[PDB]
Amino acid sequence: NSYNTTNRHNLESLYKHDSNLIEADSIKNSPDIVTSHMLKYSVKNLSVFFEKDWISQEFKDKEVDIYALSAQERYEAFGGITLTNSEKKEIKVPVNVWDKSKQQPPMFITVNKPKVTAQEVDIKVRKLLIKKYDIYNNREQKYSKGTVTLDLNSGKDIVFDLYYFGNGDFNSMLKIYSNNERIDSTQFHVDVSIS
Repeated sequence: NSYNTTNRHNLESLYKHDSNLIEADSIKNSPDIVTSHMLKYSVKNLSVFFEKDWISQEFKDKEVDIYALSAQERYEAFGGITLTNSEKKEIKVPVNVWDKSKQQPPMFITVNKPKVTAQEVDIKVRKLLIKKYDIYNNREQKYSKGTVTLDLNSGKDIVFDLYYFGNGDFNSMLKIYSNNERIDSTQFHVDVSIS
């Protein structure tokens, strides 16, 4: 179940420690020989994998911003790439937490990219829930069910299960971001439900 101590401990470690996070700005890829589903960066060697073959052609040789979680293979990330942008103006994405039926005070996370990946949003939200609610705690294990829903104004929701452990490995838990899906920073808000 979602009470498996190791999976809760791994899922937490991945999202809790910044040592697992790769955040680089205005970086360009290495002119190496790669497949149709990847790109290589020098941030440590990074293999950024994408779901479809056309997603990489978009960033090839262009300066991009990276914000993705990684796992030692040296390292491999899934998506987390957006073309660089000068407009680094702060944006407060509204986060609405429902802690055990109870509505909580208005909370926010910040992004300074006009377009941010679904992954960057998820990561920042989980760091928030880990710190305030300690949703992956293995001592008391008060939480075991939860979701992170990005409610877009375009009539579409992007949901993340807070307790998806994949097959147990970091790459399995991160492959969910392979779509390198992006969204307009001021055109959505976040709804979190933890119980």
